Amino acid sequence: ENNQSPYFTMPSYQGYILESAPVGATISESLNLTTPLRIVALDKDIEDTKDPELHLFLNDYTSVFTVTPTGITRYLTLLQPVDREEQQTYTFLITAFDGVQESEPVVVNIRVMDANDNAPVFDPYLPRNLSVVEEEANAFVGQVRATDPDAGINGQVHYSLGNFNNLFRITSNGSIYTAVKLNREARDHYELVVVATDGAVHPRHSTLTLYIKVLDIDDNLEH
Ligand SMILES: [Ca+2]
Ligand SMILES: [Ca+2]
Ligand SMILES: [Ca+2]
Ligand SMILES: [Ca+2]
Ligand SMILES: [Ca+2]
Ligand code: NA
Repeated sequence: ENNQSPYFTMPSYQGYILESAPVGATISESLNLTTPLRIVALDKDIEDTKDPELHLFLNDYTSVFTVTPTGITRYLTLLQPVDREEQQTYTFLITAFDGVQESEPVVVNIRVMDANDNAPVFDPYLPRNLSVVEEEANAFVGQVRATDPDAGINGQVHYSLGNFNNLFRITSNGSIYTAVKLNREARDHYELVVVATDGAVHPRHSTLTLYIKVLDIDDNLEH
């Protein structure tokens, strides 16, 4: 009949999932997101090689993760999209039940791996209408800043220019300077494309357009 408590074959479980993973995805056993986490529950009332027909259940995160419902070997699958930028680690217990007695609970930890799922976002408060005086190389034009909430290289931001790359320079902290002496009598305005690109292997970028006005030096004072 049913006098032996079911039990898991390992003392704990560590899982890994990429945040971009679709609902339905199986949780992996290692950080390389290859082979699955296998959760095996046995019960000595049942001859080996036979499915002990156990009920496995989680103590928390029951809207986020579920266990496959049959089999000697069970897997964990995603119920809803996860987000590393909101929560990176899940910890909960799983328990097996044979209809009469429970197993000891086992601790499961899952790490959500980062996807490069965010582009840099420009700070919307830094001015986009800028001025600079003509006839001065290395003159400060303006400041931009972008931040990227992804992890490590996926969240590191690099700046470049999308146009006028012989006229302006941008620094690694978002400061724009003239490369050369501007000349208002040649052109009094520049619509400068600034690019913020992350450090990902598969990079993402964003752009901003800056409205630069060239200020006059009275022509009587230009040498
Ligand atoms: Ca049993
Ligand atoms: Ca990113
Ligand atoms: Ca991310
Ligand atoms: Ca001039
Ligand atoms: Ca002038
Ligand atoms: Na995310």
